[PDB]
Amino acid sequence: PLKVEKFATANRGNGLRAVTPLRPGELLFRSDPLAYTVCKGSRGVVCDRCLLGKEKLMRCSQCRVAKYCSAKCQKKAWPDHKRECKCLKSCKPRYPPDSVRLLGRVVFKLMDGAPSESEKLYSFYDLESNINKLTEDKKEGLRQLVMTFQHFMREEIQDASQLPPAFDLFEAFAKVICNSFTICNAEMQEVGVGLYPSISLLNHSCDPNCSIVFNGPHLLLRAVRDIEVGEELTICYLDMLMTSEERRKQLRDQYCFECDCFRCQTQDKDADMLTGDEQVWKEVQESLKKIEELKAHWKWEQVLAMCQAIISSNSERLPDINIYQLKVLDCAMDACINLGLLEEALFYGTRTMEPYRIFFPGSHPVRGVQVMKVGKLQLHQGMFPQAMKNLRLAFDIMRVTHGREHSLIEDLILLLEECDANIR
Ligand SMILES: N[C@H]1CC[C@H](S(=O)(=O)N2[C@@H]3CC[C@H]2C[C@@H](NC(=O)c2cc(C4CC4)on2)C3)CC1
Ligand SMILES: C[S@@+](CC[C@H](N)C(=O)[O-])C[C@H]1O[C@@H](n2cnc3c(N)ncnc32)[C@H](O)[C@@H]1O
Ligand SMILES: [Zn+2]
Ligand SMILES: [Zn+2]
Ligand SMILES: [Zn+2]
Repeated sequence: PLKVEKFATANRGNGLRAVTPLRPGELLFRSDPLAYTVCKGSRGVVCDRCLLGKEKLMRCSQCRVAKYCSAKCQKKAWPDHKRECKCLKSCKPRYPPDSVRLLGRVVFKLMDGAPSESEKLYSFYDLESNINKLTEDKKEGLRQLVMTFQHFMREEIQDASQLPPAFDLFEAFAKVICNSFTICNAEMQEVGVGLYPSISLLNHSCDPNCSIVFNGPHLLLRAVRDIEVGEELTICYLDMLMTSEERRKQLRDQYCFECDCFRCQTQDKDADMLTGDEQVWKEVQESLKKIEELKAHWKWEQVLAMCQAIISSNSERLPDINIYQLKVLDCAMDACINLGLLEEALFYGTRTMEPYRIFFPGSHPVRGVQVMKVGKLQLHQGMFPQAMKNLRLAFDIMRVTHGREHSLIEDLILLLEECDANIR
C-alpha cells in the first residue's frame, strides 16, 4: 500500500505528503523513467540503456549513434530507440539538445507504449509548466527548442495526429525544464537525464526530509528524517555546494520560485563557503567552468592538470571548506581515481571529508558515496583500520540514503567483509 499521497499545498502547487509515520531509510516510492536519455557529455562513453561505463561500447548500426555495453542492452533498448533511430539517422550529422532527445522519447512512449508505472501518482499531462512565470528571454529559448524538435523529428512526426491529443510542444518543453532529473551514476557523475512524473510531485527544500538516489536509470525515493502523518515530503533539487545567492538564481531561472526556507532567510553557511581571498576564489570559480565541462566529457587527464595548477599553485591558495576549492579537490580525486593515481586520489579525497560532513548534514547520498570512495581507496592501499571506520560510516549513511534495494549497498557489504577479513 502507498505510504505517500498527492495533495494540494497552500502556496507551492501540488505536493506529496506522508499517509503513515516514516522513519529514516524507509522506501517511499520506486520508479523507472517515463523517458530518459544519456547526457551530452556521456554520449558514447556510457551505455545508452543501463548508463554504466565500459572500455568500449557497441554502436547501433541502424542509425549508428546510440551506443551500448552489451547485445542485451542494445536489444532491450530497441523499442524505445527505434523511432528516434529513424530520426537521429536523418539528423546525422547533427546532435540535438538533451531536452529535445528526451521529449522525443516522451512523445513515443505516450503514443506507442502502455500506460507507464512512472505516472501512477502524477502524469506528464499533470506536470507544472510555470508558463505564467516565464520571462520573455526564457520563452524565446523555448520557441527555439520547439523548432529544434520539429526539425529533429520531421521523419517520424509530421502532424498533430502523431502527437498526443491537444499536445503543445512549447508547454511540453516548459514542463521539461522544471521537471527533468539529472541521472547520476553510482560514483555521482552525471550520466543521463529523465522524467519521473510521480516523483515530480516532490517540492524543494534546501534542508529536505527525503532524498532520491539512482541505480542506473531506476530511481529510489527514501525518507532521510522522521516524518509525521500529513507532513510534506521534500527533496533538495540542487547541489549542496551553493551559496543562497546561487540557489536563488537557479530556483528563479529554472524553477520560477522564491525559496522561503530558513537556510535562505539566514544565508546559512554562506560565509564559511566563501572563506579565503576573494580574488583567488573568483579565479577558481571561473576556472571550474572549464574543469566541469572537461569532467562532463570524461577528459580526466585535462581535468587533473587544471586542478593541480590550483591545488598546488605557486600563488595564493584557498581553505578546503571554500566551496570552489572543494569542488576542485573532488574533481581532482575522481580524475586520479580514473587515472589510477590512487595515493594522490586519497590525498584529495581525505581533504574533502570534513567539509563534506559540514555541507551534507544528516544523511545525504553524496556524502555516503564520498566516504565510501575514501574508504575504498584506503582499503586498496592496505590502510585496513582507517578503511573499516570509513566503510562503516559510509554504511551508516547509505543504509538510509541507498538501502538494500540499491546494488551499491551490496558492493559496500562486500567491501566490509573484504576489509574485515584482512585485519579483524
Ligand atoms: N558533483 C555533484 C553534482 C550534484 C550531484 S547531486 O546528487 O547533489 N544532484 C542530483 C540531485 C541533486 C543535485 C542536482 C541534480 N538534481 C536534479 O536533477 C533534480 C531535479 C529535481 C526535481 C524535478 C525538479 O530534483 N532533483 C542531480 C552530486 C555530485
Ligand atoms: C517538480 S515540480 C514540483 C511539483 C509542483 N508543485 C506541481 O504542482 O506539480 C517543480 C515546481 O514546483 C514548485 N515548487 C517546488 N518547490 C517549491 C518551493 N519550495 N516553494 C515554491 N514552489 C515550489 C515550482 O513551481 C517548481 O517549478
Ligand atoms: Zn548496458
Ligand atoms: Zn539506432
Ligand atoms: Zn531555501
